[PDB]
Amino acid sequence: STGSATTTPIDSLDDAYITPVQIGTPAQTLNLDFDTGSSDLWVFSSETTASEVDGQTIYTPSKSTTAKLLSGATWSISYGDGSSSSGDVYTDTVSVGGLTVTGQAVESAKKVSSSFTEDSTIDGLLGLAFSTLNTVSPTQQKTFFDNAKASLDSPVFTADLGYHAPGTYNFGFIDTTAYTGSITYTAVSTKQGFWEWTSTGYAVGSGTFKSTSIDGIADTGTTLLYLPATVVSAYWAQVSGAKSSSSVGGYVFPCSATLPSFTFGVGSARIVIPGDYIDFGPISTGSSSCFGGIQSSAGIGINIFGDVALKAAFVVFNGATTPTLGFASK
Repeated sequence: STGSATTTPIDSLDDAYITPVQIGTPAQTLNLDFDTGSSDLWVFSSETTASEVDGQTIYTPSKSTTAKLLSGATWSISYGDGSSSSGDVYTDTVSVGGLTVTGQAVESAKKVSSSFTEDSTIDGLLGLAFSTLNTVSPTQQKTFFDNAKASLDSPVFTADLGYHAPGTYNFGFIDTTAYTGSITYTAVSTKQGFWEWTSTGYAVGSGTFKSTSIDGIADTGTTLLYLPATVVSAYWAQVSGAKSSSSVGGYVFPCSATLPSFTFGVGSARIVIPGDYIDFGPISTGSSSCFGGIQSSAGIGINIFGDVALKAAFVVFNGATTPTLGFASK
């Protein structure tokens, strides 16, 4: 089997991407944030505290003929941005882009933190990291990808995020029309439960390439590119008037600037992030200070190749018995 679904930015800055997911019988369509940095499929639901719901579409298990309470199971998750959610669990039929899994754990939120309530466009998360990070207790549950894998034509999924435009998630096949040149594959460590890999270095604009190992995760659920402070200082030193602002919470630059590109290595290959991708616009409405898309990973404890980096590439998440990542230009 295969599946193919379009993913759409939630706003004009590509702060996140939503993908429609069918849950239950008859289908309830929810728009979920597909997150390669986490392993829980959780939704806004009929069980969510009413004061914590503000415009989201909810899953109502009582209306699904295929829903079953996973008796005694609970979940609770905390993300890198300080957000959180928790609740109980149902099993139900879940379909993404025509690919169906029966008996998927659907984690129904009883509580969500303020950032989820305030984002009316995200109805929940669909985790695509390794199932070893799933938070269901006392019986850990499998991701949608892990449950689908055996049925797929090839044990892979691909992320093809758009810059200020829709893109695609495919399951079970690699669309050879979606990228240019060849795919370069690179080794993955699953020791922390992430799609963790080692970039071979970077360049700033037209500058020389610096060969240096940068361990990090491929994370579709993180907006920005978070890299070591050395690398990030080298990038922003090329933008007149750019600075790190403790008040704002990262590097800002004058909105009059033209930003340089940023190149990262994948083995002997190179992915170029255009400068425009690194512009996250005014820090507040009307400000002439703009927020940068490349930020320091210092204090976060891991480098993160988030959407700013991934949307420059066609990315293959190869879940064969030895997992690998693939990157192509597009």
